[PDB]
Amino acid sequence: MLTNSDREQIIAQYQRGENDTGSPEVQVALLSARINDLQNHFKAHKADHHSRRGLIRMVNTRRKLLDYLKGKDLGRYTTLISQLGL
RNA sequence: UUGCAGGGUAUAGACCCGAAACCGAGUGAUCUAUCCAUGAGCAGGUUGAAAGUGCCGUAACAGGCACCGGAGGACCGAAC
Repeated sequence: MLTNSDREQIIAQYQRGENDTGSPEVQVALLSARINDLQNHFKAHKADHHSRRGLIRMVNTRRKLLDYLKGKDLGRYTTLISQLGL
């Protein structure tokens, strides 16, 4: 998984405001970290379809938040995807 | 009966010539069959597999496109 410590590290890096932990930036960053970490699990467990269902839902949620953020403020979206390599 | 001569017969090549064979011991792989070692040859012209690289793409594999590469009891065709 991701520990509480590195989850809070990601939160702190992408804080738009003080202890917000809810903006599209921090949400997308946390989803990105979780997906990139779960890649390790699914390389060793290819037939884990029940877990892959949740990972696909993570991908879908990140895509929804990225499109919403792009439609809201395009500078923030172009900055966020550049930071996250998307 | 013993010689000598003659006719026949017996055993021997047994009137002469003639097999395809069978057996024994050698000679041959400078032809040819396969193999072993060690050398040599295959003008010229084609096609364009895998791999690779880049860009895109994918959550990631996947996938696409271009370039590139030079496979093959591959193709056309002399020597052979």
